[PDB]
Amino acid sequence: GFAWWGRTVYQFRYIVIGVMVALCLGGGVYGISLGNHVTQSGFYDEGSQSVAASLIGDEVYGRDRTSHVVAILTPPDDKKVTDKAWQKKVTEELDQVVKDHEDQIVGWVGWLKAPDTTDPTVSAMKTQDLRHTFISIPLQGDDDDEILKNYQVVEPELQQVNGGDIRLAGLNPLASELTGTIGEDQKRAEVAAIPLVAVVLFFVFGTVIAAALPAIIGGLAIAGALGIMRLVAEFTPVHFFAQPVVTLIGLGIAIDYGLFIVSRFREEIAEGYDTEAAVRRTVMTSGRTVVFSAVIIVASSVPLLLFPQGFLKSITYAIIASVMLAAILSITVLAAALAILGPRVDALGVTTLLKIPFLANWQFSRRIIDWFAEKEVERGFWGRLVNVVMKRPIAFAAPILVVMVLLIIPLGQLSLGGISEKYLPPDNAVRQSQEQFDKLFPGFRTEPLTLVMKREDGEPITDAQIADMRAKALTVSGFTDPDNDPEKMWKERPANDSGSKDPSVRVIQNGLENRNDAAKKIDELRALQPPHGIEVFVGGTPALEQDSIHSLFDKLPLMALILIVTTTVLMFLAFGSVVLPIKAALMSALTLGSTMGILTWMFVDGHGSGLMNYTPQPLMAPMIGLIIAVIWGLSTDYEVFLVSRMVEARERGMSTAEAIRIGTATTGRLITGAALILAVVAGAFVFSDLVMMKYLAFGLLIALLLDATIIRMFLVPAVMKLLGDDCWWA
Repeated sequence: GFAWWGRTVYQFRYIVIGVMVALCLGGGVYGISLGNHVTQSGFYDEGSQSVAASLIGDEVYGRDRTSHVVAILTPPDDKKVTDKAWQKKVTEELDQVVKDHEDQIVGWVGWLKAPDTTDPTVSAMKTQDLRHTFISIPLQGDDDDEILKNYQVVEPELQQVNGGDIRLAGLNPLASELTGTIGEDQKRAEVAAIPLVAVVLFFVFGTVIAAALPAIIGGLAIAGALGIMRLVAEFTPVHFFAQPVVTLIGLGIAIDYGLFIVSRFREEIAEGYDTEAAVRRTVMTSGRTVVFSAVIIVASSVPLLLFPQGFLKSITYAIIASVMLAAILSITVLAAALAILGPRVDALGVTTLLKIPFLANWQFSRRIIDWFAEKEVERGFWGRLVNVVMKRPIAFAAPILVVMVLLIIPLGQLSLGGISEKYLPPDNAVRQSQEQFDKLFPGFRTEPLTLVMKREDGEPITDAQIADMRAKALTVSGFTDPDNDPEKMWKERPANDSGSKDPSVRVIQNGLENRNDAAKKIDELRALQPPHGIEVFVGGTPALEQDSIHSLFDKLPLMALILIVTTTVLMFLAFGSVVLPIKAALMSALTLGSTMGILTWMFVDGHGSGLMNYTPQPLMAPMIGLIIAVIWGLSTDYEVFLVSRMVEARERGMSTAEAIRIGTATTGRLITGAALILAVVAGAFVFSDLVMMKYLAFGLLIALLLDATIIRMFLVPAVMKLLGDDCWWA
């Protein structure tokens, strides 16, 4: 089926190149503005009890705007916060800030607003030492994203208050820096990865245009990918991890596909074949493998769509778009470019690249100046290594199997959590600011559980109903009691001007003694029998996080079942055998287990955390669901890449041992190069202030290391020999 497309693309090489390069450039230009139309509210399962409770609370009593941005004020020259001159100056500055921006900021409320008020809650807003204070500045906006945009707009003028001695913390600053880490990571990649991947390509292909064709495609892929995501942003909301996911996964896999296609074309040319025959054979043999690998990634990433998390759905869209576009490019535009170039693809150097490139795209300047700066043995090595491995297959498989099984032990200690300030390095400015806020003013940052009571009849809720609901709530123990009195716990939520005072809805709330035990208390609050005609929901940040974790756990078995079944069926269709898919699934599962074990060993147990200056905190719910699919898809990708040559060798009429040796020897350098490229682009994101990005990048590069050294150098050939001729049992 691919022979027809090879003939067509050779026949219409110029037209396809022009059409698809124009499409990719247009998509990249469209996606340039993807940062403005990207949301950050996909971290929780939708349509659950907790989210329904939060929505009802927001609708009735309005949003809690007091914790948007909190500004800590420290008087200069060790002056007391009660100084009249300092108070007057800071009040005037804050009033000027508020009046300058009447849209971004609702206002500022705090002790400085009324220093003479005898309100214990407000009086607690200033430290006992009278050396610090803080103010709350609610922001306008009916959506979290719009509030974040307002905060970003008003931040530069807000930081100048008190002569710069102001510490902005809370929710909005944390979200702003969490989003800014994405830009920091993208810039770090743009600066560091491209020169190193270019150097790797130079090593694979020596100072030739073939060394640049893959990277170009990579660029185009992500460019076009971004456009698609921008388009997807007009249909459904997307999360701010779509951009990093594209720039990492799509870039790496697109460069890998381009490397494989170019290597196959060069091999065909060296063997002796017309450019038309060369392109036809590299799209039938290597192009088919690339397409099947992309389809395997798509089938391994779609099961993430089952999870209700919008973050997982957005990353699934990003992965699908990037992979599909990378495969489409590698087959059509890369093949047509190779057809146009002809045998001189490996002869000429940077000539056509410098003739007339497209300014301001992928930093092509980077690669071209990198080549400017940088003005068979592998086959034999691989053959001898695999021959030695096959000479003693069991002796090499057993130690690897046992060590990988051992690496899975720490996964038993995995713990899951939610968003927090711990997702930034300990030296981060606003993380330290919020920690100082908590230390100076403990108890002002709370995440209480909320009981939302609603009447189906619409009648106002009687006092007796709230009274006995509070009593039954006290029946459950394990809630904060700072005042040590049951009479005045489970207080009603503060009522803001925004929202409608619906008498049929009443929300009470109270903090939890320990967050870890929340999972039980939630259930104890839900199993609690509500009044006759009142429906009750349990909400709040602990409730949302626990519900997301529970939904992820509930859907994980089905997700894994679908993942295994789809990947095995796809490999059966591709290879045509029945047992190779089984062994590939087993190898992917083992690699995933080892990677998750190592990730839990370092990130959770805090082993090696000092090197990358991140605090050890439990993982977050959707991250494990995402990393499982990513690792499985990538390990299956490399398994298919390694086994495509073996299956082609067997179809060429040679023994199983000879076929596997030939395949591994031929694909050794290509696999090593692809692994190096993806490891480099992942390491570009490893040194990231976002601990979620650290999670994903470390997991990906650990999968790279395992599947590139242990799985393939020693383990896979041994297992193939042990299976013997039964590998082709179909």
